[PDB]
Amino acid sequence: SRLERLTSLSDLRRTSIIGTIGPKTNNPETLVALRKAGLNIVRMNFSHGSYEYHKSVIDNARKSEELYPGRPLAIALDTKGPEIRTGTTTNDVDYPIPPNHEMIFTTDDKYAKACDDKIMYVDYKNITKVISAGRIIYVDDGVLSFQVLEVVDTLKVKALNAGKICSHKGVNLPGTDVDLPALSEKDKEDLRFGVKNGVHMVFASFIRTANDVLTIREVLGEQGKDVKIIVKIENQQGVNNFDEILKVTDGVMVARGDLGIEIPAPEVLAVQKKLIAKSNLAGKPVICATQMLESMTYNPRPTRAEVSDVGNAILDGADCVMLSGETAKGNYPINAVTTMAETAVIAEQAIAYLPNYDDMRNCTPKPTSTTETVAASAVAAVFEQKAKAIIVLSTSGTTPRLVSKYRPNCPIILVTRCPRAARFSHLYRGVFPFVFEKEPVSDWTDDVEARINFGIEKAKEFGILKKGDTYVSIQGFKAGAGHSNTLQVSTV
Amino acid sequence: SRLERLTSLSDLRRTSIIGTIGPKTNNPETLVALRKAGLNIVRMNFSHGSYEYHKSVIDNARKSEELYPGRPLAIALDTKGPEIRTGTTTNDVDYPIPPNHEMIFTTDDKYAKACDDKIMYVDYKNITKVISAGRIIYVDDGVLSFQVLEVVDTLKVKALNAGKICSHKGVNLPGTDVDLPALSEKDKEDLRFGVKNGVHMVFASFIRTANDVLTIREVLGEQGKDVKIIVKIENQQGVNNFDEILKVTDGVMVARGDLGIEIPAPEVLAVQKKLIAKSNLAGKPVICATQMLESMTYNPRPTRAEVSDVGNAILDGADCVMLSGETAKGNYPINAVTTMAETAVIAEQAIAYLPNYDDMRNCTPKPTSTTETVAASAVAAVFEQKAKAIIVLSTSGTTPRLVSKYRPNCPIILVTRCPRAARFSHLYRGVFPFVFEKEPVSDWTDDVEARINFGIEKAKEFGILKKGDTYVSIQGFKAGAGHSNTLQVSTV
Amino acid sequence: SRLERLTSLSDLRRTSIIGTIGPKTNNPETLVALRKAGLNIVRMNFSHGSYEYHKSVIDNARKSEELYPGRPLAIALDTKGPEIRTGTTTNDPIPPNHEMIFTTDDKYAKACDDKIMYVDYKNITKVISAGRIIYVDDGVLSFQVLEVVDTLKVKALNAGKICSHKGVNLPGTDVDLPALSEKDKEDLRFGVKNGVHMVFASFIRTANDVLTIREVLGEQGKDVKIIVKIENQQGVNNFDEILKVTDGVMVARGDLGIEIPAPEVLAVQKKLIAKSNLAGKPVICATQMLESMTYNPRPTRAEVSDVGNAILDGADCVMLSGETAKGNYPINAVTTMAETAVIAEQAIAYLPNYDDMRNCTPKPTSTTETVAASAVAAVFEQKAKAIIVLSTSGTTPRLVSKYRPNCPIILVTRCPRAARFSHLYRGVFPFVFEKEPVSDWTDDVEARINFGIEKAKEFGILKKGDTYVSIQGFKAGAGHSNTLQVSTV
Amino acid sequence: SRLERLTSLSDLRRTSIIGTIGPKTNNPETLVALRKAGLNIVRMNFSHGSYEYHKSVIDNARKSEELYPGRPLAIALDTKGPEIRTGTTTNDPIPPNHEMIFTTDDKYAKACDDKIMYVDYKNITKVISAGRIIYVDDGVLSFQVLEVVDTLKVKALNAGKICSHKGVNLPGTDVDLPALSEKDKEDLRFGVKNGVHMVFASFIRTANDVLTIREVLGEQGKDVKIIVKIENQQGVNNFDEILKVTDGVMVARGDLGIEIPAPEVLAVQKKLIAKSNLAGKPVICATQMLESMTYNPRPTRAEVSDVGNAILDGADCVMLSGETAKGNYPINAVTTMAETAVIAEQAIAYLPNYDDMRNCTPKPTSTTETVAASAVAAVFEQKAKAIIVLSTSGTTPRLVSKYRPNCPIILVTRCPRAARFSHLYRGVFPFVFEKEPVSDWTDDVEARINFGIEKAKEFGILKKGDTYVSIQGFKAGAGHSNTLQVSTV
Ligand SMILES: O=P(O)(O)OC[C@H]1O[C@](O)(COP(=O)(O)O)[C@@H](O)[C@@H]1O
Ligand SMILES: O=P(O)(O)OC[C@H]1O[C@](O)(COP(=O)(O)O)[C@@H](O)[C@@H]1O
Ligand SMILES: O=P(O)(O)OC[C@H]1O[C@](O)(COP(=O)(O)O)[C@@H](O)[C@@H]1O
Ligand SMILES: O=P(O)(O)OC[C@H]1O[C@](O)(COP(=O)(O)O)[C@@H](O)[C@@H]1O
Ligand SMILES: [K+]
Ligand SMILES: [K+]
Ligand SMILES: [Mn+2]
Ligand SMILES: [Mn+2]
Ligand SMILES: [Mn+2]
Ligand SMILES: [Mn+2]
Repeated sequence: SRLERLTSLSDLRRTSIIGTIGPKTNNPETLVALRKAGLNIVRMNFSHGSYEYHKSVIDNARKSEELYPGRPLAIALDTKGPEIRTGTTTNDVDYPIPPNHEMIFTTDDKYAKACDDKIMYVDYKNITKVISAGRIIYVDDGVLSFQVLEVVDTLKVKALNAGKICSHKGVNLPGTDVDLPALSEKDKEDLRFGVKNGVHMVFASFIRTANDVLTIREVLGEQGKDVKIIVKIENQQGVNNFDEILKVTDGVMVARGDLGIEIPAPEVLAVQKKLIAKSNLAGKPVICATQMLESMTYNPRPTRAEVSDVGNAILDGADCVMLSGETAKGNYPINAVTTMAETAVIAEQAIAYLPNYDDMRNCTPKPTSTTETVAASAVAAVFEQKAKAIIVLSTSGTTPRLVSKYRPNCPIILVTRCPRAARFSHLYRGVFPFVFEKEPVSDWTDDVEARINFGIEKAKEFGILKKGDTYVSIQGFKAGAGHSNTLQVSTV
Repeated sequence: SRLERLTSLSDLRRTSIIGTIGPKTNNPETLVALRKAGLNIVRMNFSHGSYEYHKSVIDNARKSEELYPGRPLAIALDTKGPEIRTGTTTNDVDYPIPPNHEMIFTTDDKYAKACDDKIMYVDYKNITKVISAGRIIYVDDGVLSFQVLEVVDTLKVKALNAGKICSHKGVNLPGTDVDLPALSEKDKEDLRFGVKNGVHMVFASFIRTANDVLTIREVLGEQGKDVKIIVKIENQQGVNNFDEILKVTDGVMVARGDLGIEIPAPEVLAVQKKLIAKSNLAGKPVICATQMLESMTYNPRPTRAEVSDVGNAILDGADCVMLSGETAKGNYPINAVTTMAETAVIAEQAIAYLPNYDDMRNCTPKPTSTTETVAASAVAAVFEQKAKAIIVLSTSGTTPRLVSKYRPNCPIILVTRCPRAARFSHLYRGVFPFVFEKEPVSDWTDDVEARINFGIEKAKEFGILKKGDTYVSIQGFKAGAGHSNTLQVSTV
Repeated sequence: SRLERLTSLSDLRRTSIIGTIGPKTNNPETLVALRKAGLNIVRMNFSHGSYEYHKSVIDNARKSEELYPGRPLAIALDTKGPEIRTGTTTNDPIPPNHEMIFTTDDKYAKACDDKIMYVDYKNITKVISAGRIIYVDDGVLSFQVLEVVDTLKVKALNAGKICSHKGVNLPGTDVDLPALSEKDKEDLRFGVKNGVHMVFASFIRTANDVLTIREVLGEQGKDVKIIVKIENQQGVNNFDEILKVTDGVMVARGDLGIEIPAPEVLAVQKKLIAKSNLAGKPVICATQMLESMTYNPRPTRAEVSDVGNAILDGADCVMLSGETAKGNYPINAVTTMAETAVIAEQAIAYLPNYDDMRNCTPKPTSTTETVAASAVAAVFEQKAKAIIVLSTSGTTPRLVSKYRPNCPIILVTRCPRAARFSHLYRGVFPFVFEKEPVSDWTDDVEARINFGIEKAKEFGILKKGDTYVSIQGFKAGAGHSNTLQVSTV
Repeated sequence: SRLERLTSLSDLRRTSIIGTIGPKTNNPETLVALRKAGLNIVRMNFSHGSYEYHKSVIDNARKSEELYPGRPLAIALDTKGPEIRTGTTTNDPIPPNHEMIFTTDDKYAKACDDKIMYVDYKNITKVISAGRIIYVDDGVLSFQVLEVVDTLKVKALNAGKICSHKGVNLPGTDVDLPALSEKDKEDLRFGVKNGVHMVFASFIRTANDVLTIREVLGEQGKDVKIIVKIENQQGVNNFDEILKVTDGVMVARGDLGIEIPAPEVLAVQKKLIAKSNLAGKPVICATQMLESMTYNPRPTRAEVSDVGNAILDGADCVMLSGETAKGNYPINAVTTMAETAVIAEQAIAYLPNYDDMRNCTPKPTSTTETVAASAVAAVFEQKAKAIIVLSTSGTTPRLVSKYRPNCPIILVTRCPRAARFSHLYRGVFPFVFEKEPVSDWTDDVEARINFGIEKAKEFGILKKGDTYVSIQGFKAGAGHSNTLQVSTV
């Protein structure tokens, strides 16, 4: 009874909070305070900044752990996909305000650093081929709308709305199949660099076809592997073929920011709810991002609509809710994060777990897979015994994942030896990674146990588990290729 | 969608078939053929017959196993509770046919062997105190209706319907709180006798209050214990206080035969569906009995209504469907049994398992108990992986019970060392007992395993498990007082 | 849900009780007492008896109404379809497992015994082949065609004596017999002549069968509804295309359990009965629903269970066969049925069931069905003690019965046949209006609607200040139900 | 279910868009363009502006209809409840964490600065005590009452300059202020004088509050609906008894997020909005639904999300505050809203939601509610492209809106106020009928019903040969909806 529940409306937040680190936050002290607020994954927007502009963050991040461990600080690498950008005005951020006048658009660098009013540049050197008369072109957050009057290349366009034409802004051209590659020559260097410094995840930008992901996979190369690929659905194609994409990727990212530019902004409300849902089904994790608290970028107080977005994104099924420029330059970073976390606590506090689990477990099996079967079965026991926690050890993150899907109204303490897994594990809601240093003991029967009890302790530390409580353990033991198949309902 | 399923309508029968053995069936050869048809539990109506009249069956039964093991033949003891009975006519089964005339009813033995027309006897020596004018009294299958005109004791009554007044028939007096004990002086001797020869279960007759069961419990004494108590709801009181009764008993028995006499026959249709359901909830097993195939008592062909009753009783949730005089004297015993089993296969073939499990698991937990939590969780996995069988070892029958409650669309192979448990285990639908003789090996970790694999073999023997199938194992391992808490999703 | 309700378990019975009238019941006085118990439709098994053997019942029935109206006594005509039957013995013989000849040349028709026996199916020699089994008399004697010699050779399988003129059920054989025989038609023309409300067509297999029974009923037919009796396997195989044309089906258990393994009839029933509720067509469950009562005033536990369950499955009608067509306890049987029927429909899940029914629909629904559903909807909301619906074709009160309301469906009508066969629908309570139409299709229908209210008030169905829903039409020209009226009594 | 639908994701927007009119929008031309975008109800924030500052809007609004009718432009009156406000600085001051005095004796009212500051609440010295926090201006500056000295001592907690005449929100303090002030009433009497359709009562706490706003609206009031604005904690605590009397509530996020922790407003909303759908009373979600659009033609992802979600929660109305009362992009904001609204209600679960709604009912339902539900029921069945309903009190079209149909609810009416505030209900499309009554309550209602059909046909709402349901009454004397009519176009 959605109505009954809704009519009738503490625990530890279970949804990650990705944070884009900018100059103003690029320092252990701050980087720590951010993590103290609730920062988990760290976004690395490679759209701006040099290899040192980032290699500086990767270290400061690692520092924050040193200064104070807390929770396995993750480090993501947001590739600067195939994006277009305008050139530079004649002399610094000018104020040329087009009201509805037409003008030329070149791509021969000749005016790259002098474009103004009677002219303007664009990154896409081949735009003259992809774009044709009639095409609209949004510029800067999709503000200025242009209308290609005629390709003359040097193509002719015409403003539609006012607004001044500034320097180096995004050039979104919806309705045009750009012949650009999701991975550029430079893009790869960033990946090889990321895997070099060991970035846990990579938020691939502007994906369209599965092949795209595939490439990001073979480009990540041998070193990649452990690094998960997060496809960022930014255009229409990443929505059209988002199904075949969803298959290969490791998780998708609701790229609202540029999404709302490609497809009509109001559609992003439906496209989100869908993608986020299409992901929970597949089991792959999903991150909702952009302007989740834009106002907090210049204010310690978020607007009603803002917090609503946060929570709703979560209530939709979002696994991760990230902060962009809100912390990458905002005058209120720690405050933003905090507001998020606080909102996140309530969001997942007004969710329908029992039924939702049914729905999730109903669009399955066919039949399910062994590890998924016990994952579901594991969550099942929770609702029955009313388990205060479900301990699960894993090395590939797989198990704790499938466990997160059938989302339990309790925490999913994942004990592990691997340091990367426990890091990107944050990519899953409800998961609480904990690294085990104690090298294996003697048996895959005493070790796993000592590991299981370990989880119990850490849980007890987090208050997650009271004195004489109840809990479920998830471990495997299949002839040779053991891979989760056991369930253990125990008491604390 | 009950409609969808119903619109759209092999496996091993999963519902026991209790059989009352009579002279015509009191012989290994026959007793075997009966078991070959599908006979499981063996009813011992102690209403008629001497200690040798029964001690003869207990052995012949044991013989059938010798001649041919098959399936652990169970032996139940149906106590002849506090029932009333008419005396004997003047000279043998006379034909005195009362049309609506009145007559005297005595209790001083003086006419006990000469009662006829102008007189008739009744067992209840104290009936003169419990019954008062206005009370109706049914005689023989509730055929002859009398109407106590006035207590003269020697109480005056009057026929209401025709029918001849035969010798030694049942005297059902609905609407009268008889001061009789559910356990008589002789009744106990039968119990001590049963436990002496080791009767697995006891179908207590004419229960009314919980206390009744309690007594049958302390009377069973030390030797009892392992023997389960099956309360037979025969009057109104066993329905009124059937809730407090349901608490203590080990299972109830829908005593239709005399039920339909106490409460209006048409109500038995609702009282059944309710009790049977109130039992599935409690987890206690339930048996539906009497006239389930009365016609087969004199015919090799059952009436449409008959098979319907069988199946429906099962579809209601019945755990056991027994045969009374149908095999205790019927001219077609093996045929009756067969018809039952065949009907039983279809009945459980048109059941809604997935949803029913939800309903069952929804009127729970609060929270559930550890062994119940894994039982439910166990059944859960089944529906997911589509397990062809669920192996569960237990010594008290408890676990396989709770597993049977959340009823899986697959067999519940129970491996055990105990010989009694595996016998009365038949009292639960879906259960397939299998005794293990191999004394324990070395560890509660290698033994249980060797036991688990044992189950797999027997299952493979029964065809229950194909080559590369899937299955779930249920075992315990709780600090000291281990008692089921582990689940194992494996492949065959 | 189901568990809660089941865990937790007066109104007027809403399920008809068809009754096969036999010599012992062929008399107004009795025929009345039967109706007094709860008899509604009257079965006319044309398998046995001459045109006077029945024309006598049709009148006695009509008499019972005269002696005492009560409830519009219906009269059904059970055709004696393409059934096979054995000949007559030498002079009025227990086979143990011996073989014997089976002829079809009349030569031994009145002398068949042991070393020989007759069968109606003259063409059986063509349809049956070696290996085929043949049940005789209630499916007791099982034979095994050793070889077609015709004059085909068979062999007993079970004991039992071989009596005269019994049924010859040959399961697993596609008989080339017609669902309607030359004589069969005469019975139909006769029935429509005396005006039989419904006809229980016997041994149907294909839709075509029904079609024939339709064009044979002819012009006079029309108003008479066709009830297909599913007795073999084909009436189950093609029961879907059949269900389309027929007006309702009849779970022919008796011979069904002979054609298909008896235990399957438990599933075949539940299915057909359900496949019918969906289609909206009425369904009747029959045979041995109280066989024991045929020789006893007390029914067995299994018996009453069948009655109620049949109802709880979704059955619209539960008939009594030889239980009243010769049984030593007719009125008693009926009574036991009705009483059982009251409880059965007393433990039903109406709100949810309506949802299920209304969920396997629409697509979208039809106007009259749309308001029928909508009508039942209002009931559950206002908790209406009754839903008044006037109709002349029975259609509306039908679609209303489908979405089955936990309340009575008082149908007011002018037509006398409709109000009779209307009993074929559960929950329906027909009431004939004699008052010729007044002046307007707006004052008349009203005077009609209020009429329903009165009769309801008479039956106690409607208390003083109660609530009720009215169903009437008013569509441009071709008006045909589309209006709903939530009112107070 | 939810997963399948969500996995799988034109019609006329069905959710109103209230708009607060400010100087920049106070002109027919603009006021029209706003209505052209999708503006319906018009908010009149009486917090700022003189009786002419508003009497000017009431006319310009009325003008927009003249210039171009379109859709019955509604006019709401947002009372400026018991709000507190700071005084004026010395001559038109950034506290970092320093303490300071707070007076209430007017002496410093026009000179308060740094070492002092004023507050409206003259009795604040009694309600507030040491330890209490006090937010100022959009809840930016947080103070901490060090000690009541009155003239109470406080201390800044955050930076920010201390400007003149800003709001003084003191969460956690039961203010003894009246929901209706001496001046407040004058505004009401004024509103009812110029005929304001609805009144958004501000800062309600107890039912009594509403009651007062009811007897203050007086005789002239009546037709004017009272919309309680839940702004503090008490309007949430006793929001249940309030919900009983009021005509609808307003999720007062803006000040709500100040009283209760901002993150809680996400749960408080979903609850209230839901607690309202149940009661049947309409609900409006407001404040910052597109704050960014106040200075931009492009809304942020979070913004549109809020709009739609607010709708998807069950919101009946989504208003725009300063977004159009001063924003540099008014028409654009409205547009973005409407567009978002179209998709929101396009991804809703109607069939099931109706079930849920109709399941937390009846008990039993009321006659007009019973047919309202029943009416919506038929829609889902026949797949009606529209449901015509005539009413004069708005009641019926309301109860019809509750059980929310996936189709438009064309309400035909004679009353001009009803058809105006009727916008307060989602799915409703008011249409005034000028044609004075004909001769019968049977030909008139009809001519009225067909009228609805035409207007519907005009809006494209109804295709050629479509299907539709009509809702009308006819109960003995006190007729008040009880009839349903499933018809074809
Ligand atoms: O990491 P995954 O893919 O979820 O697999 C979990 C694995 O970890 C275990 O629980 C323990 O394995 P190890 O002892 O090798 O760490 C296995 O039983 C199971 O195969
Ligand atoms: O018989 P129950 O009551 O169901 O208990 C089952 C018990 O059997 C086991 O599965 C195996 O125990 P044993 O090795 O002693 O036979 C235990 O783990 C569990 O406690
Ligand atoms: O269900 P049916 O048999 O079509 O009857 C419904 C008809 O009866 C009425 O309610 C009344 O019409 P009549 O006066 O002709 O009986 C019509 O409005 C409607 O078309
Ligand atoms: O919902 P409301 O405002 O009570 O209006 C419904 C009323 O309008 C009607 O449909 C038509 O009556 P009027 O001509 O007076 O408007 C009545 O039958 C019904 O009582
Ligand atoms: K017949
Ligand atoms: K205000
Ligand atoms: Mn982007
Ligand atoms: Mn008994
Ligand atoms: Mn037949
Ligand atoms: Mn406010």
